[PDB]
Amino acid sequence: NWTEIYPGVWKATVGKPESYDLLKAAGAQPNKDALSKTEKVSFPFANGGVSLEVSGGKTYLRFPLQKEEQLYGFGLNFQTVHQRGKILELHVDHYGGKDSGRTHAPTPFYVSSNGYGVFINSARYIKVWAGTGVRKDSENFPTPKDRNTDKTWSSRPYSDAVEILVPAEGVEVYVFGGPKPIDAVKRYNLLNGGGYLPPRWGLGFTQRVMTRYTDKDVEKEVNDFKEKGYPLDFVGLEPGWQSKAYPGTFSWDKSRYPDPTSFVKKMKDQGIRLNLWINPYISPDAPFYKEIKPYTGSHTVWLGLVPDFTMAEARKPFFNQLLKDQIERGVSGYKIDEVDGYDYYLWPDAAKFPSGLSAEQMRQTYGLLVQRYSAELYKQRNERTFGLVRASNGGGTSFPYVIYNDYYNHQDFITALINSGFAGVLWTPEVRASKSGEEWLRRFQSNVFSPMAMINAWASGTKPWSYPEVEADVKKFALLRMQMMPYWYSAFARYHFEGMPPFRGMGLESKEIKDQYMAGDDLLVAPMFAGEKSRKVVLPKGKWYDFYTGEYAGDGEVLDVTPGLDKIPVYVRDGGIVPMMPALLNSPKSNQKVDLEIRYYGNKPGEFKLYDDDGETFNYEKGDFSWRTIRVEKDKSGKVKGSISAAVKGKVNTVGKVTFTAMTK
Amino acid sequence: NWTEIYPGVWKATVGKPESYDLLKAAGAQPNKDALSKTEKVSFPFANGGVSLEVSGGKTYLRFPLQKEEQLYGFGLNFQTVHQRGKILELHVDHYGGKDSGRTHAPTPFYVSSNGYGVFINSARYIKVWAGTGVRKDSENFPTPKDRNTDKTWSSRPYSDAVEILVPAEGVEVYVFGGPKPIDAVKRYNLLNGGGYLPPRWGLGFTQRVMTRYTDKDVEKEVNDFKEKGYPLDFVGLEPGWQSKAYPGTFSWDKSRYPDPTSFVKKMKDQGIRLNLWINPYISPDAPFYKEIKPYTGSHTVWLGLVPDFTMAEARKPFFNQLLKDQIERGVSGYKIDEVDGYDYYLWPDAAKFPSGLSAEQMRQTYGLLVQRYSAELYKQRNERTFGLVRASNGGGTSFPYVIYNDYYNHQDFITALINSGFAGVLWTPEVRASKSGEEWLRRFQSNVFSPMAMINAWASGTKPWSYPEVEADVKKFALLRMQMMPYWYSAFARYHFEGMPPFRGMGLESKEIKDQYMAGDDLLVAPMFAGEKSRKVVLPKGKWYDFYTGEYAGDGEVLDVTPGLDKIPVYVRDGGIVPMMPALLNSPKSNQKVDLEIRYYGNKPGEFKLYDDDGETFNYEKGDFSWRTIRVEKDKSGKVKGSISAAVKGKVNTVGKVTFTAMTK
Ligand SMILES: OC[C@H]1O[C@@H](O)[C@H](O)[C@@H](O)[C@H]1O
Ligand SMILES: OC[C@H]1O[C@@H](O)[C@H](O)[C@@H](O)[C@H]1O
Repeated sequence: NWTEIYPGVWKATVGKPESYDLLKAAGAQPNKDALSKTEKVSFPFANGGVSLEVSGGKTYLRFPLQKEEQLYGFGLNFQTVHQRGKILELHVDHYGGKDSGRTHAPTPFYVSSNGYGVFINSARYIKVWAGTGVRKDSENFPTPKDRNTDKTWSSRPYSDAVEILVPAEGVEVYVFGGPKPIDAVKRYNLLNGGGYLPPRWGLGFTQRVMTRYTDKDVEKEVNDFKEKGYPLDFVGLEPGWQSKAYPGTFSWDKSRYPDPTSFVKKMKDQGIRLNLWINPYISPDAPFYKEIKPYTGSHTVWLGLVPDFTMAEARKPFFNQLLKDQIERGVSGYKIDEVDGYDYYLWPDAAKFPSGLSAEQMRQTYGLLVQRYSAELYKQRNERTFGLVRASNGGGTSFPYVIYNDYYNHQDFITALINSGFAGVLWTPEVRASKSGEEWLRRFQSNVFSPMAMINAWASGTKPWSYPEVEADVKKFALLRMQMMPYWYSAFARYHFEGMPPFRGMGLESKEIKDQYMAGDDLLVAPMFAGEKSRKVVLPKGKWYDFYTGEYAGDGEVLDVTPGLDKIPVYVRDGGIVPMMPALLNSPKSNQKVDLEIRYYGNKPGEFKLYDDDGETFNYEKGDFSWRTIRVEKDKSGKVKGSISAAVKGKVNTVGKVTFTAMTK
Repeated sequence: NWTEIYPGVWKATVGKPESYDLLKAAGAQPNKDALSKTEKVSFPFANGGVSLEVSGGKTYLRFPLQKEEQLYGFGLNFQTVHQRGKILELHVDHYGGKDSGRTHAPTPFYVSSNGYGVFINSARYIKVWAGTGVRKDSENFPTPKDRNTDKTWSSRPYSDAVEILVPAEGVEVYVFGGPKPIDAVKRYNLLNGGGYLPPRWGLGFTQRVMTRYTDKDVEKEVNDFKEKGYPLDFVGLEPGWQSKAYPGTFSWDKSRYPDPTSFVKKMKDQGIRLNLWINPYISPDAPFYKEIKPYTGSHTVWLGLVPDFTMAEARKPFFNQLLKDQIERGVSGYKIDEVDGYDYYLWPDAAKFPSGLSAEQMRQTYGLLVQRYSAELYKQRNERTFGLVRASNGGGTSFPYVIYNDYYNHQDFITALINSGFAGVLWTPEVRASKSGEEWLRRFQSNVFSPMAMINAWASGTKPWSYPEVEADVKKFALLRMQMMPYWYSAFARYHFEGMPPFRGMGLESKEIKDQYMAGDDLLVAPMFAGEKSRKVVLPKGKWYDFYTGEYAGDGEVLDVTPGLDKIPVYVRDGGIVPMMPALLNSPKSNQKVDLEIRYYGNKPGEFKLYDDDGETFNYEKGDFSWRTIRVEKDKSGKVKGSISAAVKGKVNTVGKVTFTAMTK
């Protein structure tokens, strides 16, 4: 039976579900308030064809499909966006070069073009046949043909269902109503708690430095950023901050970091936060080793113990060490590495954990656990965090982490960014190295139109200016990222409050689009790749305007575009609005007013909801935030006319002078 | 507890095993007689380290490894021979281009270089970590190192066990003693019933013809073989013999085969047997469709019903039709196609079968079932068969079928032939098409040193002579195949009686050898590949002689060989013997005496056991067979001296005049 638990959200419990699952692993709390405000809509499967069965130790699910229905999701795929006709086993792993279901966030959630979604709340590995099976008792069984004589004989005849096998005696399933595909995604995300509300400093630029950097090396890099006029909010430290790595001590190396408290404070006094690399695997020389040992798995990763983070006895020593030795010195956050795979690095499924949780369910949720309990340390102190994680899953929407990996195909990086929007996670196509200045700038351009603007120089030692043929353009895109901070922050506020993914695929207001994405509500981004002079851009219905010049670009048509090296193709919807702050080098503080230039595109009257609060604490949870409504139009003479709603009494107000600019002459 | 059930064979039952498994699926009967004659040997795991555990619904197995122990097996792999350090999920499938465990015969049997083997008797998909897991409580846990400072830090530290996960509440495990790796393989094979004893006609040449051939077309091809002087024993008919294919009617097409009884008889009267392509998927127009329908799975393959061959009610209509419409007309055997995969063609694991058998266990054993019940039809009539099958598994050693596939990488074809010897199945690297005459001859050369000498022209329409630059050499290798018939037949007799795989890897009397194999007891085959002028050949200790000239080649060393296009590198052990019959075009009948030239290589006194019987019935089961012992030496003057043991009273005797030839001048 399907219990309508929120508007457009239904829940069925099939058989006897396991006591551990994805939502429970994450400790994911629904945002009831936001959910209650969504439209009531009808059950998406109104005409039967749904079958939920327990048998032979497993749970068999079947959901119907109509002809010309297309599917999206099944997690963080890198080479496919359309999922109908695919066969997958959803299984946490480092991405392996093919979309098989093995990936960093193999979210068991899919979305239909008909405007609904389905989430399977199991922490097991899950098999999916997304319209490949052909059933003899199907209402749509194609007529059998003779391959010997009939030219129309087809190797892939019509399949009318999504079939899913969960290896357990039952499962919780959730179905999400529409009417549009994005509505289903938003409800799914809100069931997960909505997206995290990042700190403003998390949307600034981050530089990760080489593994071997000393505190002195870091101080110098910071000084070079300032001297050269490049923005920077947080520096990423790689494994050499620890006295041992692989496996880890979780303590500052005495030689590379003699005085941690002093170093963390100096960087902070200069506006620079720190984010620390960890993997969660415990060295014998870690100060809590003996205490944690009984609460660790049978198998090690890089010879380090694997904590069973489902046990308080493992959590307390691990997270206490992070709290006391780093967070309390001022460390802003973490990069939770290598909680994904490969199978030959992580523990095998044959491993045993002291809680009794299967190693399979541990593999599926390890990332979720480390995100969960690390984030909680920051929430307890009324401070936001923002960091990186190499694995996540269903249940992880609300965590303050962005996914990254060691793969590097640029096209595929963009495709993953698209799919991140169907998967309830954030993904950054990071910049590390490049053969050429061209590739370096192309990668930097797409990166600044993503959740996290980052160069990860852990091995490369690169900086934004390392490629001199393109350094001036790289600088421009770095400063653009800062200038766009109010646009991104408002987008992330929609992620938190309404569950709206800030980066997502097209047609989420015919053929597969793998290389364009929406970035916030107003911008269509169409990246260039190295070696290309031009590309096609498919524009949805409605008028679009050039992001740079403001000129009319097109409407419901395909463009051939030759942008030059200095531009990433970006197009703004009619009436679209991008609030721009000044090109600050550091994110603004909560007590700081910032002027805004409201760049308004096209001729349709536009409306933007600018989010404002202190940008660093959880005070917004008590209602200390505002949405400032901005409206812009051209008057009868063609001159820009704009308004902003008034600041609200008693609320934080960081909006300075506001000027309006009609970008379309 | 380990019950020693035969000499060098032990059985443990862990937990509660499933009532269906591989041995039961195959109906595999042990050859007690042959097994009782093997040496008693000690239990291979004498020092502990074995763990058999049931937990969380699954069976966890761990077997210890010593340092420098190497592993072989885990089924029919195409790119790897050494299996230590590999991670696999054993899963029946068409080979996918990588050794992941997905393959045609994913036999859950492995062999150690220390001289033992292990077989996991489950029809589930099975996970294997062959010395990749590193356990914290291991006796051999490497010392944790610091990757920040230590150059010796290793990403793959020492693992001391094979770990296997079976998804069931228990399992039967079998362990096989040594002392040598081949001894373990032989016992495994004998537990399965030994290899099938093929008919002599099955070791002749087979031509499969284009799908669209009519009976007239086949008659003509047969006449061309005879006219051109090429050998032929059986012709393969492809899907057009059926009135419908994909899915199938299992009845002769009225238009292409008007008079089946007459056609089958004409071909037979000319010495030519027929082997018929089937897949087991049922057309609505098949004459037994209505009867079988309730005993078929929920899902179809190419819109054909999938019989549950575990039910007598499915077996009877299916196999009765084959019996009455084909076997009783004289059809010699079948090619059981497309019982492997891919996942998007075969039924999904979510399918349901009317017997209640999981679709997983069905996938794992479907090939075994169709081999089993088809072979039985022939045994009931006291006639041997020999054919082809695209899937098999543990339990399938005794079946009269050779595996083939639609992959075509030549190197990998040879590697699969090597691995076939560790996997309890036969594999043929078939010939279909080639870009060049060179490739065509190279492929033909390796093929005639394999279980089945075959061109499969189902799509290509090729014949042995299709490439005129190499046609004379192709002919020579075809006639060689016939001349070598007594050598091959004796090798296959060892397969049946002693479990000795007729094709196998090296070191089965340091580094991985993927491109050489032993063919019978005496011949080391080292194939050339197209584009190569020369290759290395690693010779084991002991003297070796050139197969063609008889000259000394080497001893415990590596050769660089430039054979020419007209030769496949083959080397004969010291004292090795190849009995040669004449270059007949058709296999000899049971009532026929055949002269033999005994080609003796080197100088060590040699001994060969020539197997002899009627070559077509199961009378050998009643004791109507003989082993004729042949001994050859050079006398003090350097002249060949040979003997053959006397024919046995009352037994079939096909040996004619016997002459001896010392190949090494
Ligand atoms: O060794 C440090 C590196 O470790 C990798 O696992 C990670 O993906 C890299 O981004 C970097 O952190
Ligand atoms: O359609 C006929 C063909 O079918 C394939 O599945 C098979 O591998 C080929 O060898 C040939 O039999």
